[PDB]
Amino acid sequence: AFNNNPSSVGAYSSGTYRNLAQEMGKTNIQQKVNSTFDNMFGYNNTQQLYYPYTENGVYKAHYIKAINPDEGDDIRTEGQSWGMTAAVMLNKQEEFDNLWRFAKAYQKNPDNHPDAKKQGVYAWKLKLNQNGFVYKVDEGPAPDGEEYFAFALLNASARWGNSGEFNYYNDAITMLNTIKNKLMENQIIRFSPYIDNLTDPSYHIPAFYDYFANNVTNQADKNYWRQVATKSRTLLKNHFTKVSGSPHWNLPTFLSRLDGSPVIGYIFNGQANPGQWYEFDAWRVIMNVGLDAHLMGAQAWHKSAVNKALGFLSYAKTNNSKNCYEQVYSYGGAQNRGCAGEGQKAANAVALLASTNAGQANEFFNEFWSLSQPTGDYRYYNGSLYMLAMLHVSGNFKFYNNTF
Ligand SMILES: O[C@@H]1[C@@H](O)[C@H](O)OC[C@H]1O
Repeated sequence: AFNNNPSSVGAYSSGTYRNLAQEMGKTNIQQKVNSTFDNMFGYNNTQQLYYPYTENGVYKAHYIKAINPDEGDDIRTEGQSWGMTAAVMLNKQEEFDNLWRFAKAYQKNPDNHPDAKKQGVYAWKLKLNQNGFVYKVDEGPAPDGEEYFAFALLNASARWGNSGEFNYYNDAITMLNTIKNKLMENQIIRFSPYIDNLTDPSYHIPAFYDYFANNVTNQADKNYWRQVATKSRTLLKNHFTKVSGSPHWNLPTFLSRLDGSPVIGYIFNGQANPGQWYEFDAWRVIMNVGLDAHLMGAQAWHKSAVNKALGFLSYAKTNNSKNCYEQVYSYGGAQNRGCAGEGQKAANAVALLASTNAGQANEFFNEFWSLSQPTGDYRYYNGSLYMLAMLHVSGNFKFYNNTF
């Protein structure tokens, strides 16, 4: 049965990981997780997201392909880092190494870039040119990519050691220093190096920062990352307070100020959507809250955040002519951007690790578990989240500490 009373003590401290799918009475759980990875990482052109990159017939590395029917396929740091994360959780070293080799070679901006703000950060959008060779479309970062890269690299060090192709640990510490030096304002993750007083709630994964703190080897840095963790929980708590009730109706938003206030409308040239939309990034917020509750312990704010967000989505579904909740809301109003897809349902299933409502759990969990693995033209974002959620709901998303 669903555990509707999640522990205040996290799995990171106790070593006890929940298996949500098992709580929900499912069977063949590990087989389903394993086939999800195999199909995402297999050469089937169906669920597949993991593709080789070759130059003049010489194999180089692999990438997570951000398939995109509207704008042309591209390659993103988020997807790359998520794929590495999935690989390390399932002990898939070759896949991990192939993805990391690509990131370090082709996504990383040089340390001597003329713009100091870009030095060592990872260009968020690459493409293959008309001759098949990789190039950077946009050198600016998507900072949760660097967050996941650091996380994944620290875990790779812990599981596999540092005497193979990569010194994962050194690569991870380099990544953490890049985050600190290039991607932080006042210990809050930036949306952009070029804009102050701006964060993206979906980038806040407080438990990652606690894991970073336990995996650095100097006291100042340990304290730094613990403080980032506390400030991240504060930001999320504040954001959830600010989106409660009217006018945001309990869904977190794309962009926020450092006090948690949603950003209203457009604020910069190039911005893809209004700041106050619950959109694709925002989907991940309650997933991250579930993650944090599971790994570091459920507090009242985690439970309220998820219970109210899921409650809104259920209500919104009852007020939808398609009998679905949608992908994009603004001020509690549907924006007609489609019924929830697999990735949104996956994010919401992970959020259940902070839920106290068994009825909600039954519904959101079963809506995820009944899905087939994403295929087709929208599978990048749906399929990447589906993979992560499969790990989270099967007890496979674990923190592996390094030993000093
Ligand atoms: O995310 C959606 C996806 O699940 C679907 O398959 O295609 C339409 C998208 O908007």
